[PDB]
Amino acid sequence: MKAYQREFIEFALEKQVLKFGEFTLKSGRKSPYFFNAGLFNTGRDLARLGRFYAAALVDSGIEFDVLFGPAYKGIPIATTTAVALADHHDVDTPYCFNRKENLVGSKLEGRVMLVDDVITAGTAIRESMELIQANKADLAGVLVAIDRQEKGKGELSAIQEVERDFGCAVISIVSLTDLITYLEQQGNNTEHLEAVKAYRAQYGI
Amino acid sequence: MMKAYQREFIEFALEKQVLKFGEFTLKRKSPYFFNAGLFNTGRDLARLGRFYAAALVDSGIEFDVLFGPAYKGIPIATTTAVALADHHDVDTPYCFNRKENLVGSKLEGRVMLVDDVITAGTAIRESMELIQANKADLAGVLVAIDRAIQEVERDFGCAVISIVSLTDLITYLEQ
Ligand SMILES: [Cl-]
Repeated sequence: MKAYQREFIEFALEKQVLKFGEFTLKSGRKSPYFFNAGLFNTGRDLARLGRFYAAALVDSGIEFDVLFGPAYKGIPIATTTAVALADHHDVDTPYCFNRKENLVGSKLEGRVMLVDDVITAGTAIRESMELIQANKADLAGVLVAIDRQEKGKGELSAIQEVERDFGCAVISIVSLTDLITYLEQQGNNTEHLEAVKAYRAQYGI
Repeated sequence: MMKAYQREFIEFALEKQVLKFGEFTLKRKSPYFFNAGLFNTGRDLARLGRFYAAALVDSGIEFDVLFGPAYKGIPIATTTAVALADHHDVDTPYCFNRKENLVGSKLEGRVMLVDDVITAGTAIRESMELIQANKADLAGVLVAIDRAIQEVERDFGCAVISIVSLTDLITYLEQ
């Protein structure tokens, strides 16, 4: 995986946004991990998050003319991503978000990149799509923080349903698979820990 | 004289024509106009948080949570928190409301609100009532510009501050 994906995971772990262990999901299943981007709730958590969404966006190479964040959760995420693009990528993108009710910022025109936290059932995307549709712009992509890569009600994932229903690509910072790589790519900790302690014991303090 | 950040903010806000001086009518009259909703690019937003952050640091007001009223306060609070963290090493909990309820960090201690103009009365007062109803205190409200304020200041017991003043705007346009 690339550097930003590794640094995202570590950051999510540091902030307790990502956690491993036993977890009962409010949506049936028992899961081995918990992920809740809502815990990125301070100014430095947001700065970093804008920068990780921005990195993921530039990595995809998808061209977009406006970054749209749906009310309400998409608003801060679009905001910090837009900021990360101006200051760290020298990309000055128009940005837009809606009021529930009607548009703040730029016009919804051309290729629209929707940014949000997660794709649960595709709800926020459906209302937004009706705004894009209405404005005769098209949905070029949706960017979320994590792609869980698991079957839903049927056989397609929640992301795959969004792709089918709206015709856009879904972009994620990271995926279940990255979480496995990350875990599989760890330097046998207790092995090195003991050797480091042993080396210390003989040369320490 | 006005500080560097104050001069730079006026210059910024005038270029984008988001800030205007003249004679305007609100739904009552005003000598200035400012609608942060007119900023339309990420670079605008970037510069915006930095000016709010500079104002907030300069004010020396202590606060535990940065709050943004729906809807315009939300991107303002977000980018202001990003700037605080990035440029001033101040990592502040943030929160905002759904006009619809709260999103972000738990609302506790002293809460500083940020928004574009104070004639954003109804949105700010409600946010303010909502903060209080949640047992947190009000540190103050920071707007981009002012001289309305009197009212909020009387019945909520907190200060209303701004990045710049009407005087600074008029002085700027003289120089
Ligand atoms: Cl608003």
